[PDB]
Amino acid sequence: KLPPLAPGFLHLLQPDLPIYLLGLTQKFGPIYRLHLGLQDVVVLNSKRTIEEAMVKKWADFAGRPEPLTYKLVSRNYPDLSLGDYSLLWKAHKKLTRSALLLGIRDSMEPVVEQLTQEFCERMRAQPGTPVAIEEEFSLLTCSIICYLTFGDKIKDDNLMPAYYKCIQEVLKTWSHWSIQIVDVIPFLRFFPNPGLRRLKQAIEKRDHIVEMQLRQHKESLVAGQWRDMMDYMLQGVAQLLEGHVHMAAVDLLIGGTETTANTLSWAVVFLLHHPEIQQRLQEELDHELSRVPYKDRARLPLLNATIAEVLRLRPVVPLALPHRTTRPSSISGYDIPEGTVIIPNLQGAHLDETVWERPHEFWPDRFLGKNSRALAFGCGARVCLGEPLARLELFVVLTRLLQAFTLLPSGDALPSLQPLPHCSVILKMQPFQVRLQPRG
Ligand code: HEM
Ligand SMILES: CC(=O)[C@H]1CC[C@H]2[C@@H]3CCC4=CC(=O)CC[C@]4(C)[C@H]3CC[C@]12C
Repeated sequence: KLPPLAPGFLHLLQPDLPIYLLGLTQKFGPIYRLHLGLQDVVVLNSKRTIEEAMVKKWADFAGRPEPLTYKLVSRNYPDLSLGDYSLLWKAHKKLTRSALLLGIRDSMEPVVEQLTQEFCERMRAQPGTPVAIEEEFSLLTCSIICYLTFGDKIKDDNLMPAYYKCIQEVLKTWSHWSIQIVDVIPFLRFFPNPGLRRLKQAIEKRDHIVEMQLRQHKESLVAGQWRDMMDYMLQGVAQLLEGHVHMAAVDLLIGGTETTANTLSWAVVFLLHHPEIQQRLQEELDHELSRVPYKDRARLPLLNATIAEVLRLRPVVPLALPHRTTRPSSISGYDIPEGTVIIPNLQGAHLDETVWERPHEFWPDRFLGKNSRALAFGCGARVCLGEPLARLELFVVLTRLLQAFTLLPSGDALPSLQPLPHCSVILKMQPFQVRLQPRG
């Protein structure tokens, strides 16, 4: 007995897809089948069902599907984030996980704190002027992941301009409806598509960039020493090959910029709507205090509760990434065949009233480590690779923003909390501007 099948196609065209999927749980329960595109796919809409699949049945769902764009972005192969579950993939992830956790065990804090301070200095240029803060956070987060992957040469040969441009374009093209439409309806591959040709030209570099940096790290590399994440990964390689390192850097770079930047932007808009919270956060910092290190963190309980709420209420990767069943299994008492694609609806799951009371409301006080955790980063074998670095950025950036600045609306009106309807992969807010006034 398979999970119940909701009628229709293509439910993709629904305005707020994760919220549309949540609405279907009323009639069909937390777990059901439906036609996303032309394909039959099962969707999970509660923490209990997601954790049963990903945490309890670890290996059973761990896999990835392989539609055309997965192949197109890694022709030379082989990707981590889109790679299927295998023994070699596990070794792949283990290694890059070690580069983030041990390779930059030190550095990770100082590099983050140095670049956010440059960001704050850059914001002091023209106080009380309308700022495109989306683009500013994007430059900050991209800089951070670049410096940690590639090292000193980035602003030294002054490479952030070109690297930012490239990284932005790669994700911009891939996540567009053209390109993504070939994945859901395979036969449109033979159709003419401006988008695919734009994507191929955007893969050449990123590949030129990552390869140039790969070879530059290989010369000047000292065995036993590591200045960045690439130095680390190169020395754990040569069945894991340098091609694994290449794609691992790509996954770090693209996975690490727009995700943390949009989460930061979400926190901003939420803060703007709740001057009650911003003030309470300004009062908390001024009592600990000249930076408040990540080591402390617990000394600011409402800030961690606020961060957790933004992650809970606006998870930047709302439908995670698609999972593929590796062997015949079950979720919630229903038979789940091998090869079946699974969508963990993370945004919908966080909106469960049974787990979180008054669920559509922004309420940091709810987390004052108080009961029941969200999963903006997912869970199980496919957990976000960059979570530890992500949570550090959110702490350091917002902690250094709230002291030294007061967030004010750009216009006389408030910027909408409503995320734009046709989102692919990343949950983006409507383009807004902010006013930063010194002393907060
Ligand atoms: C707060 C910001 C972030 C959020 C909410 C987030 C969320 C996620 C989610 C939901 C997944 C997929 C989980 C699944 O498939 O079940 C994921 C995967 C991934 N994220 Fe993130 N992420 C963030 C920041 C980052 C950063 C900073 C990096 C790298 C420096 C990164 C790199 C990755 C990679 C490489 C994967 C794929 C891992 C795999 O397939 O096993 N992310 N992220
Ligand atoms: C979680 C997330 O949004 C990130 C993490 C890894 C990222 C992917 C890494 C591999 C990749 C390479 C490309 O050239 C196109 C975009 C993609 C397909 C990336 C899109 C965004 C992803 C899916």
